[PDB]
Order: sequence, then structure tokens, then C-alpha cells
Amino acid sequence: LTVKMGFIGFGKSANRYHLPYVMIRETLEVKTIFDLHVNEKAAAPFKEKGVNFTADLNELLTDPEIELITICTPAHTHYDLAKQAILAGKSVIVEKPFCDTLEHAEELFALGQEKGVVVMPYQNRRFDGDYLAMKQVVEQGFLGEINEVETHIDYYRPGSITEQGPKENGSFYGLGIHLMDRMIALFGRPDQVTYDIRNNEVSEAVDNYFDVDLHYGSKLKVKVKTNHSVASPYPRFIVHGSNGSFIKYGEDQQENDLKAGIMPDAPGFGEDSPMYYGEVTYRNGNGDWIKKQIKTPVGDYGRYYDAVYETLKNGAPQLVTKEQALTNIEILEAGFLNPSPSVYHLKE
Amino acid sequence: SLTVKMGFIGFGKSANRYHLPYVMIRETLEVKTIFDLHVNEKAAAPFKEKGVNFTADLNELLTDPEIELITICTPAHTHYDLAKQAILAGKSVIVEKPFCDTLEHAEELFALGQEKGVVVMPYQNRRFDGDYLAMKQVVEQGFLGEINEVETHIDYYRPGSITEQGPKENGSFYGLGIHLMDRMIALFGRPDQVTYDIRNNEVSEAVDNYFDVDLHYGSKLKVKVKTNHSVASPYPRFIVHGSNGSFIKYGEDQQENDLKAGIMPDAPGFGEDSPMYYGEVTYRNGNGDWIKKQIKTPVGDYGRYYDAVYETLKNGAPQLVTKEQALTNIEILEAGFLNPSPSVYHLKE
Amino acid sequence: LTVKMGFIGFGKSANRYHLPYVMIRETLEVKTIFDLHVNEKAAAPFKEKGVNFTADLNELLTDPEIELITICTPAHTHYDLAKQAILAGKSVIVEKPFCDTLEHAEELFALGQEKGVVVMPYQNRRFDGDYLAMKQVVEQGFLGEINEVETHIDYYRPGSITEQGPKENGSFYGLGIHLMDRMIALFGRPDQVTYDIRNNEVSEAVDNYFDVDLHYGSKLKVKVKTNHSVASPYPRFIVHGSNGSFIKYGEDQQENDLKAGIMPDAPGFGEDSPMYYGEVTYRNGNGDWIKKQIKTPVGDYGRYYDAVYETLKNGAPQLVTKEQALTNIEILEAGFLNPSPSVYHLKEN
Repeated sequence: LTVKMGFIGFGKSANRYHLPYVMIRETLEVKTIFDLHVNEKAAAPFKEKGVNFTADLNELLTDPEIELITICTPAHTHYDLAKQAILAGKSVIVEKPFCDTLEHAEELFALGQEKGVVVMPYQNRRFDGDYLAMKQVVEQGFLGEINEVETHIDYYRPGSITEQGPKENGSFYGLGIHLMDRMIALFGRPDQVTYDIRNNEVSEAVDNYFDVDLHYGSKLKVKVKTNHSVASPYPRFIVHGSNGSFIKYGEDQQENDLKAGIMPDAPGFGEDSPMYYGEVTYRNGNGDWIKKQIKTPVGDYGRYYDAVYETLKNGAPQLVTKEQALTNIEILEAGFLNPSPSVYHLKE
Repeated sequence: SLTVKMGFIGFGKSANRYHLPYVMIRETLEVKTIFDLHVNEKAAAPFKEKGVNFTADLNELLTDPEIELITICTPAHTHYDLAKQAILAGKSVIVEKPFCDTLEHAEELFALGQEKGVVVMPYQNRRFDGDYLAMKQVVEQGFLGEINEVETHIDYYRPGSITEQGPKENGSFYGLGIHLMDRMIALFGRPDQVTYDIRNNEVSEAVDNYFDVDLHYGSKLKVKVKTNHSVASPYPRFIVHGSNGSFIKYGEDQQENDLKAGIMPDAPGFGEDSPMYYGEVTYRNGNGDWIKKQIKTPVGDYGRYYDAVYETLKNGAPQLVTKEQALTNIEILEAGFLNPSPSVYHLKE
Repeated sequence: LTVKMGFIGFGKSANRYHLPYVMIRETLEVKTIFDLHVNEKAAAPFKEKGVNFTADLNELLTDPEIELITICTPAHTHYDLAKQAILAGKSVIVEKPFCDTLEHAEELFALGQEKGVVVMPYQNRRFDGDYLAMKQVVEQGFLGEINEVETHIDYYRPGSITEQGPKENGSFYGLGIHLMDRMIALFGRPDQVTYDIRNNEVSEAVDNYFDVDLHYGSKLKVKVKTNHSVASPYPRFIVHGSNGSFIKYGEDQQENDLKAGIMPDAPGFGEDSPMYYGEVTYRNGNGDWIKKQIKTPVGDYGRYYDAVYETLKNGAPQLVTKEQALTNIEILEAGFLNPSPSVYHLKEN
């Protein structure tokens, strides 16, 4: 059949990274959307087609037909709202931040398990085109024993981050979470991490820069990096193995396209530019050098929902696991355990 | 009966190239009869096996109630005369370039079609060239913001090709300008005034083989249609500049070349652009970040002109080429010869 | 022997396009520099080396040792200061605008001739690397009969020019002057001109855009263009002839290097990036197609001064002739005689 879901929040986030992908997926049915201040203007198209709007949370929470809820309200509300949806017996999707403490994250996963429902952080970046190309190469084996993966998210916005505040407001908490998440889901939990978190423009300002390494033994390392003053781009992904390398330039364009007004069903949406296809350079068993492009997999944030669907409807393992989510939060937090630059050994 | 029954007045080169190959593979467009004083029974045989009937009467075509659409591919000088007969006979008409011999006549045809309750349009297949559809897609997606300029070319490196003097109808502006401006007019509308630079840059007294024409829209935007017969290194096929970025596109639609080479519309990758030729957009988002992208060139298919006609006749879709677009095009075209080049012309209104 | 010179103005333009080049040349000796408000800091490096500074103009004009003066003072004051210098028996170099009125320019050229001195507007851009490459290709003949040249100077500066003012402060007077001067120096006086001058952002503001055509008969035209909203650049030069084309991307970096603090004596100064080397695609007598690159000649604004040295030390003919100067002023002014776009026919000369 289909999955009936509801939305807690009808703001920017829900209208850009969620509804567009979901309103096009028939396996998913947006029955109710909640918001204390629903923008009727934008609500109009949705009201037609059949979705119901309300400022009554209880109305959404106690809807016996709704089985999934996505939380898009501002950060501080997530933990409390997630608990209410779990209490009401509905599976839950939480946009970052998942919670503000590792303890609370643990509890959200417990309550979910104790109520027989799925609870997961929204990790749409697991479906960026470039990441998918990188993941595909690593899984296919071409490069052999992988010794290093470098992943970036840079900008040329000098002077954009000058504000002073808590760690929750810097780039590591805003961007680092996405980069590490998809690398963790691929390579697992690292044994140690090194941090270089700071602001290369205004020392005392919240961090707008980070260079974090995830160490797996002595052979493999994954580097997540962000710099707000990069005019000429680094590859989006760099992979080096015993048999070869994989270098991919160009970032997934879903976000930019969405900000420009292009919807998920427009011609060529999520498709990468041939000039940005990653290139593999490796040697086979015979010792010959093979050099080809990897057609970037189609970028599609909607696949996150397709995954939730499979989990709720056909028992498929959930996309984001408790271990991945927690490992991620631990790393994130340890980043401020000691003065940067620091080194941190993962629990257990 | 779900299809649109049509006929053809003329079985010459253009019909066998830009029309029939596309319509004979479309279930919705049923070609019932083809008129022509000299058919060539050999070139016709393959069509008769598919159902189309041939005749040299013309009155047989304009006479039966089954035919509701006629495309005129006959020589230029016969277009007005024939379009009028078809319209008066109660049929919608598609006329190849040129629509008419004069503006007054063009207005008459549109007026007649209107009082007979039928659709009348000039054939504008180049509104479906791949490069054009890419440029059009970019303008519609708004990456470039406020557009200030568009340059569109149809150039060749054929020195010594145009050398004979002749009437305006025989030159490059009349042969290619119409196409270039028509698709641009479809996007931006009727301009305020036009600038003309029309001549032959090899033999002065000969028919024009070169043109650089600017369509002005206010003080902000202008579209430049241009043609030169002595260009070794090609200009981009399209140049679009706006407040937020640019779109440059090299390479031309290959439908024509493929057709000439014997490749039919149903052939593998027909109309598909070469990746090395994908247009490139360079713009900056609201954040101020610069973005460089390639635009997967939309498939070129002149057959969509007939798909649009089908939707207009069978269903109620708006016609592709409007009366305003067609009349604005003929006017600018004729005005270009009103005064000796270089000159400036203010559109009526 | 050297040419003893003086400067009327110690502003930024004098410290950018003049002194850096002249201070590294033995043939040119900078004696005195005048400015109503010279800042000692920027002057210190000059004090030693032997150059004297004065706040009294007459101290420079009455110096019998000086034979050449360069006017770098603000526009409005060019005619008057140029006249005084000439009346003092000095040859002068005037930065744009040469004069405020045509009659005045004619007067200076007359005074100069009367009292045996050289009078010329400063046109350093006749030495931009790209222009010299285009110029070389023209002289060598590869292209055959030249049918068209397009030359640009664009920026991506949306919302930059927003104030209205005299035509004198617009882009055509500011940039067009340089673009046309070097084209006139090569192709001569055109018979008619085409004008498209406006501000593509705020119609009422001073012009920030121009597309101007110089017509040479019916075969050749030179297009000079400026647009402040161009994200993906046009070629710096485009040349098409009966035998081939020449496309040159990439602008001369002297201005940028100077702007960045690099002096003319720095490693590779004036040298072009191999990736920006212009390309010629032409056909030889045998019909063979030859694709070659043209090593961009070294850009060097100081060559304007070497040219001045040769003319007044030896007998060399001056770089900028009065004909070239007056023709330029004419085209410049005729661009505002009628509302744009318009057409103008140069006076029979």
C-alpha cells in the first residue's frame, strides 16, 4: 500500500528538501502538516491535491492513520517533539540537530525501540551525486586497499562568519555532521580522530574552518574538511588505494537547483555534468593502467524516503543506524573536549 | 478519430526532408494525400505502401472533408495564393518560409483563418533545435537573472558562394533571419525598434549574404541575430548575458546534417547533442557563490512542431506560433529593406 | 643623450601607467613632477634618483631643461594645461580626454605645429599584448580580405554605474576612445558609424554599455563593445577574413599587475599566459587548413614613450597623428548627436 506521513514544521527546510521529493512519490502520502503559523500562500497548492493543515499538534500526533512524521521545526525543538511522536507511536525523522546531547540521542533510539518504531536523523547527503560515485567505486573494489579519502565542503565567502557564540553555531556542527555521517556509514566507526577546528578570519568567532581526520588502524584515514575562503576548488572527493585513485570535482546540484526554483521532476534534475564525472586511475591484475570516468549516479534526496518506505513496508534495514548516529555525535562532541588541535580516542 | 488527417501541397525537397520523415513516424498525424504536378512515382511508392494517396489535381485535396490540415511546401512565390485557397476551402494551414510575399497579405491570411475558424501558421521548425531549447530552458529557469543580451548565429565558411544580385527575398536575411528572430521573438516578445546591417561583404551589388541585426527591448535588453558567409572559427551558437551570469553554447543542432546524410528521425540518438558541445552556465546564487554547470542539451526534434499542431487541433492547446509573433517577424523583415543599410526602424505602435 | 621630461600631476594614473615604465628607461629622464598636493610618502622614493617636486606649475613650465611634459591632472583641466605647456615650448602628452571640445583639440594641434613641438593624446593601449597579436596577424596576411573585427572590454560589475552625468563620464568616452583609436590606427578613417550607447541597468544614468560599428566600405566593419554585466567573457579579439579567422581570449595583464604592485621590471611582466595565446585557423594556397597559435607579443606601455623618444630625438614620425586623434574625437561626439541607436556618416576628408 502506501505510507501516510505528517510534517511538524512547514517552513523553509520542509518546502525545499522534503515536500518536493515526497509530493512526487506515490508510495508516500502527505496527509497532515502542522505549523503554528502556516503560510497560507505556500499552503495553497498543497491544500489542493488533498493535504490537511493545522496548528493543532495533538491532531497530528493522535491521527491513528499516520505512521511517519518528519520534524522540520527549529533546532531547539527537535528532542522534545521527537519524544512526543514516539510516545504517540509514530516512526520519526529528525532534521539536524538530532538532539543537543549524546545522552538524549541514546534515549531517542531507546524509546523508538521500546515503542516498536523507527527513529533516525535526516541524512540526505548520503544521496549526493558525488558521494554516490565515490561510494560505488569503493564498493566495487577497483582501487584495492584504500588508504585515504579526503572529502570537502568549501566556499569563497570571506568575511561571512564573524559571529561569536557556542559550538552549536560553528561550521563543524553545521557541516561536519553531514560529511562524517556518510563516511562513517561507509567505513564504520574509527578508533581515533584529530581535530583542527577554528576560524581563520576572526580568531574569537565561531569556527568557520575544520580539518578532521578519522583514523582506522594505521592504513586508512578519512579527512573531512571545510574552509570558507577557497577560490579555486579542491576535488569534492579524493580516494587513494593500493591499486589506484579516484578524483571527483564538482558538487551535487540539487540544492542550488532547488534554491533556483527547479523541482525534483524537472528534466535532468540530479544529473551530473559530464565535465564533472569522477576519473578512476588504476592498475588491474595484469599491471595495465586503466583510466575511465565514472558516470555520476543521479543525485536524489528522495531516496532517503524511499529507504524509510522499504523499512516500514518491506522490513528493509533502516538507512541510518543507531551506531552510526551515536558514533557521529560522539566525534562531533569530542571535538570540543580538548583545545584544538587535539587528538581523541573513540570510546570502547 | 484521434489522428489529425493532413495533406501536403508540394512533394519537393523540403517536404521530404523537414516534414515527412517526422510525420510518417507519428501515429497522431495521418498523411492522407499529397498534391504535386510532378510526383515522381518512384519517390512516392514507399508512401503509398504506408497509406498516402498522390494526385495532381489540388482540387481533390482542398475538396474532401477528411483532410483538416494542409502544409504548403511548394515554391515561395506560390505561398499566399495557395494558403488563401486552403484557408477558404476550410483547412488549417502550415506555410513554409516565407509565410507571404507581403505584410498586408500575411495579415489577410490571419484574418481569413480567423473568420473561417481554422488555424494558420508559418512553419518554424527551428524553434526545436537542440541548442535553442537549451538556451530557452536556461532563460526559463532564471539562473542568469535579468537578461541584458542574446546573440544568436547561423554562420558558414563558404567564401564565394553568394555572388549574384537579386531581390530581397533571395538573400540571407530573408532565408535565415526569419528563423533566428522568430524563436527569439517567441521568448521576448515584440521589440520597440530594430537595427539593421544587411549587405554582401564580398560583392557589394549582390544579394545580401551577411546581416547583424539588433532587436531592442527598452534600454536593458537587445537580441542580436547574425549571419556571415566567411567565418572559419565559429562564434558560439548562443550567447546569453544577465545580471547573475552567462550561458555560452557551441555547436549546432545536427538534425539537418543527419537528414542530408540519409539518417532518419527514428535513428539512434537522432537529435542528441554531443557532450563536448553542451552549453555552459556560469552564474552566482543568492549566497554569492559562483556555479559552473553544463546544460544537458535537450533532444532536437522538428517533429514537435506537428505535435503542437496536433494538440491545438485535437485538444485545445494554444497554437505554437501566434499571429502577433508571425506578423512582428514579417514586419521587421520587410523594414530591414525600407531604407539603405545601415538603418534604424521603429516598430508600429 | 636623453629626453628631459616633467609631469603635470602626481596622481594615481601617473604613478601607474607612466612613472613605473619611464623610471626604468635611460632614454627618458624625469626631472620635475608637479602637483598642488604631492604626498611626500609616495614621493620619497623619487626624491632620491634625482627627481624634484614642486607645488608651483610655473617652476616646471619655465624650466628650459625640460622638453617633454605629460599631463596627468584631472580631465577638465587638460586643454588649458596642455596649451600652457605648448606655449612654453614643451612637447606634451595628454591623457584622455585630449581636450574638452573639438575646436580646442584642433587649436592645440595648430599651436604645436606653429611652435615646432609634438602634441599627442596618450594611447598606451596600442601596446596591449592581445592587440599587438591581432595586429601582427593582420599584417602577415594569413586571413586574406578582412571582413570583420570585434574588440571587447567587458566587466562583470552589476549595479556599478548608477549616476547620470555628462557623456564625458560614460563608458564610450572612457573605454570606447581606446578601443577605436587602435583600430583607426590600423584600418584608417571609416566612412560611417553605427551607435548603440545606453546604460543597460538604469536608462537615465550615464552610459555603461556600447556596441559601435565602424564601417569601411561594404566589406569590412570593426565592432567595439563594452558591457558591465558579462560573467563569461567574449574573446578579447575576433578577426574574420576570406582565408580564415583569429580568435584571442585573455586580456593584457599590465594594468592588473600594476594594480597589484608589480613593476615593469618584474619577471615575465607583459608576457601572456600560453593558455591565452590567440589562435589562427586559415587556409593556405593549396587549400590546406592550418591551425596555429600566435605567441602574444610582449605588452609594454612604455613603448608609447620609446615612440616619443624616437620622434623627437631622431626623426621618427609621431605615434598618434592628429588625423587619428581628430577622427576619434569626431566619432565620439557624433554618438550623442541623435538618440541611440543611430547612424552617422563621417565627413569627407
